[PDB]
Amino acid sequence: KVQTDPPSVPICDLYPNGVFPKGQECEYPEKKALDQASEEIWNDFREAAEAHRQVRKYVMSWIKPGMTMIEICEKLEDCSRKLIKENGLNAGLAFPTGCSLNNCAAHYTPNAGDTTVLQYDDICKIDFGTHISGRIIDCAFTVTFNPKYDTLLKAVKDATNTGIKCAGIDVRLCDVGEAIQEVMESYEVEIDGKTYQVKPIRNLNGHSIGQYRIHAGKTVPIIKGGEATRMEEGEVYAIETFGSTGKGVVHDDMECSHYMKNFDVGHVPIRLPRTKHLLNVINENFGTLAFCRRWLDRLGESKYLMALKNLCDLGIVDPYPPLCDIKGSYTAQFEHTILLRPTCKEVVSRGDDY
Ligand SMILES: *C[C@@]1(O)CC[C@@H](OC(=O)/C=C/C=C/C=C/C=C/C(=O)O)[C@@H](OC)[C@@H]1[C@@]1(C)O[C@@H]1CC=C(C)C
Ligand SMILES: [Co+2]
Ligand SMILES: [Co+2]
Repeated sequence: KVQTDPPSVPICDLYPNGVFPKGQECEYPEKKALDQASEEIWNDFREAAEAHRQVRKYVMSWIKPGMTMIEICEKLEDCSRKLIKENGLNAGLAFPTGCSLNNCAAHYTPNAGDTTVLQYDDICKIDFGTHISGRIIDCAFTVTFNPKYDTLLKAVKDATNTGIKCAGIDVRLCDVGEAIQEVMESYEVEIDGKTYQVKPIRNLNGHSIGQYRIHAGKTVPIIKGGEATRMEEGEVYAIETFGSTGKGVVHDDMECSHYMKNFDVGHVPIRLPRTKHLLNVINENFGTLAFCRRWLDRLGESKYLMALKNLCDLGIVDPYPPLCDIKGSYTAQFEHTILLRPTCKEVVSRGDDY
């Protein structure tokens, strides 16, 4: 019908003819046959993007200090499952809800028992994904409550918009990175009496996206010096930028919560019973999409952590631990998914919020 208060109507019931809203369409830096031939694919990305837009609006209305990180992720994911109309691997969540705090830039979500509470001075990166038929939206924004971080957030938002504007068919990936760094490094911020020039986090990257494949193998650098590989017609990219007051480099840190089957590993016969059962659970529920330990718990799984280690040591699954700059530093992120269509560039996850 029309969407409800706390949103509860699936996006497919809001648009009954199966035609979903376009995102921001941009001339490259006009009605092809080739573009129209892939219309069912662009449409699937747009259904996933509208879910993402409606979920994040809802999240911005209630996220507050005092909530636990588990409470925040569970409330967000509940809404996302409802609006995407979760249906096995045909529609659902593409990857776990990131809510990385402070010096941590990516790949933290709480595991069971985590008592972390969101604080007034925290800078929290909300990064979550939706998909229809494997067509994935990766889009992320930063949440703050103290106005002291406003210029750091504006620097990163401007750098992400700069990378989105530079992107195009036949554009060299190294040129997008050099562009993003020049804008991000034009910002200086002052936080609690200390001044900083904002630094891109040089070992974090954007990435191409493939069907059921969050990282399809091409990386989008956010500093100069990368590869001159060109972007191609038909590719889809997550253009993401990260900025920091610290060293501008991340390392692995904290407990791991995010995992994903290696895309190129084939069928592996396993006899160990608990390891075989967990691999079957992952193949049925996630396939090649990323998952977290809270999502195994929700399925009624327990006593799985050694079976999960076994699958990692066999190379069937890869762990993706949180990625953090040095203690005391502040990091921020903004990201959109773009489609490199034959007739135009589409920023499919653009909203009136960012
Ligand atoms: C999750 C994510 O999208 C985050 C941003 C991208 O990550 C990276 O660029 C990874 C760099 C890691 C560097 C580690 C250095 C360690 C040094 C040390 O410990 O000494 C992005 O990848 C381009 C990444 C992702 C897409 O690849 C992940 C798959 C997605 C999941 C798990 C949700
Ligand atoms: Co992301
Ligand atoms: Co991403």
